Amino acid sequence: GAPPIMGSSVYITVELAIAVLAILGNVLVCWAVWLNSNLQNVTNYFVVSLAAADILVGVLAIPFAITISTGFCAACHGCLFIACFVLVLAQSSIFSLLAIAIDRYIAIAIPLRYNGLVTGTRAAGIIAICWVLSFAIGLTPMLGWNNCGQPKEGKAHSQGCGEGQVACLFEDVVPMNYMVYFNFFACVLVPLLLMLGVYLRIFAAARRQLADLEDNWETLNDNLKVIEKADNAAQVKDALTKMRAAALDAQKMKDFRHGFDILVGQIDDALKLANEGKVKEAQAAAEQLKTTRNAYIQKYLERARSTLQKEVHAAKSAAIIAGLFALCWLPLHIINCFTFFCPDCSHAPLWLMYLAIVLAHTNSVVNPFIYAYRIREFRQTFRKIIRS
Ligand SMILES: Nc1nc(NCCN2CCN(c3ccc(F)cc3F)CC2)nc2nc(-c3ccco3)nn12
Ligand SMILES: CC(C)CCC[C@@H](C)[C@H]1CC[C@H]2[C@@H]3CC=C4C[C@@H](O)CC[C@]4(C)[C@H]3CC[C@]12C
Ligand SMILES: CC(C)CCC[C@@H](C)[C@H]1CC[C@H]2[C@@H]3CC=C4C[C@@H](O)CC[C@]4(C)[C@H]3CC[C@]12C
Ligand SMILES: CC(C)CCC[C@@H](C)[C@H]1CC[C@H]2[C@@H]3CC=C4C[C@@H](O)CC[C@]4(C)[C@H]3CC[C@]12C
Ligand SMILES: CCCCCCCC/C=C/CCCCCCCC(=O)OC[C@@H](O)CO
Ligand SMILES: CCCCCCCC/C=C/CCCCCCCC(=O)OC[C@@H](O)CO
Ligand SMILES: CCCCCCCC/C=C\CCCCCCCC(=O)O
Ligand SMILES: CCCCCCCC/C=C\CCCCCCCC(=O)O
Ligand code: NA
Repeated sequence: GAPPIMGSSVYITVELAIAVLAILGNVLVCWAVWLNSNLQNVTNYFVVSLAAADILVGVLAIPFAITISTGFCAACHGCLFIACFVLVLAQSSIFSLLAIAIDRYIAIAIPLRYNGLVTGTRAAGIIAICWVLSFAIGLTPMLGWNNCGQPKEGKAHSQGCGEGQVACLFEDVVPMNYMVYFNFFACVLVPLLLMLGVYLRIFAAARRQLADLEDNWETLNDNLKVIEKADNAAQVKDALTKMRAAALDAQKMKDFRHGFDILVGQIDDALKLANEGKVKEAQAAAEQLKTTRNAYIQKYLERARSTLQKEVHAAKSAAIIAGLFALCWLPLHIINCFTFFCPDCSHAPLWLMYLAIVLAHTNSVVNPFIYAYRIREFRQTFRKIIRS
């Protein structure tokens, strides 16, 4: 049995290295949002709240985790706070991640009413409520769902603990049925699955909207061919009626409106000639639509396609952050499931427990890198902060 301080020295050194990187990276995130007005939006307010929780992981949760790894003597309820505060920060991160996904769904599914529905004041109230709810969820053991009524007295005496004290160890004071049923299943797994469903809806909405743009573009070009090779006025009228409904459907900003004003008006001009039985004159009037399509309509199609592809890319970046949260925290949750559900299984070894703990803490480091690599506005703001 090698001296415990040796293995503890590696674990403590790694934890402190994680804490430093978690503080610097996420302070840089908050500093960037504070300085750049282009980064000041509802989505990034939840990013800041997420960054604040990761800052608290380095300032508080990691020192708390180092403290509880020693098994020091402590009053059991004070031990619970040290043990459970990281659950407040993890829960707050989950609420921020869910809000970011929901915010991205509103912007892509109903962009016309997004700005009136999603405001900065309403976001601040949501952030405040989610932090209060995270304290209630994470500190639920302090409300009575704990093992403080059944302390390990033999372990407390062997450590020389005083009266009313226990050896402060995570699995000794925090019930595993809380950790699995309440914290993992209800408060972590279910919101994460809701996040996945929201992201599936986002990408499905983006894919559908892109296909609709290409469908209206095809409908515009197909019916033009129908008009050119029509032999009676009724055929020209049929295609023009479908184009007019498609043109108004694509219309659902001044150069935008003018280009569609010309398009619909030119369709109405040809429709009037078609109803008069003037086939040759209607087809020639419909040929003018090609000038409007090249000069105006195609530019709107490409810009609309460009805006949607940026929303997909922004939603992928946010989904990567949620996926990395799941990847970093799931091993610790899964180990707790083995400890709880399989008492006949040998406990996961010590080195694996602290590997899972370190990995969960590493998640507080990774988000600043995802923003820097995937969001130009952050990366450029990061550069200006560092240079100056
Ligand atoms: N489960 C857990 N533990 C800790 N810290 C204590 C580590 N010791 C756990 C006991 N063990 C052990 C016991 C008997 C053995 F035969 C072998 C062992 F190796 C030593 C090591 N911290 C945590 N945090 C979260 C957590 C936070 C969010 C989700 O889960 N679970 N968790
Ligand atoms: C706002 C920030 C800076 C304040 C940080 C306060 C932290 C460090 C304080 C608040 C409550 C404190 C705990 C309260 C009770 C106990 C029980 C005692 O037997 C050992 C210490 C222990 C476990 C304390 C450790 C430190 C502690 C967690
Ligand atoms: C989310 C992704 C990374 C999957 C994570 C898989 C990890 C967490 C899984 C894969 C294999 C698992 C181990 C397989 C077998 C045992 C032996 C048992 O006596 C205690 C648990 C223990 C030690 C498991 C702990 C959790 C474990 C390490
Ligand atoms: C987010 C994704 C990974 C879904 C989460 C799946 C979790 C809940 C699953 C994956 C593997 C599962 C474990 C696999 C094997 C065992 C051993 C058995 O003796 C008791 C149940 C137990 C311990 C399972 C509990 C639940 C478990 C941890
Ligand atoms: C032991 C005690 C430790 C203290 C833990 C306290 C945890 C609470 C921390 C909360 C940080 C939240 C920061 C989140 C800040 C988000 C920015 C914002 O909301 O502004 C948007 C509006 O201004 C626009 O109108
Ligand atoms: C935009 C800014 C956001 C501001 C965030 C607001 C700060 C949230 C603070 C919440 C405190 C509520 C705590 C309520 C949660 C219950 C747990 C508890 O209080 O246990 C402590 C005692 O049992 C000890 O004996
Ligand atoms: C920027 C502020 C961040 C706070 C830095 C604090 C760093 C201290 C790190 C670890 C504290 C470990 C506490 C040791 C527990 C005592 C061990 C024992 O009593 O047996
Ligand atoms: C851990 C148990 C969770 C607690 C369940 C219920 C606690 C709070 C419930 C809902 C808070 C709703 C927020 C509404 C605040 C008012 C909004 C407004 O002023 O417009
Ligand atoms: Na986090």
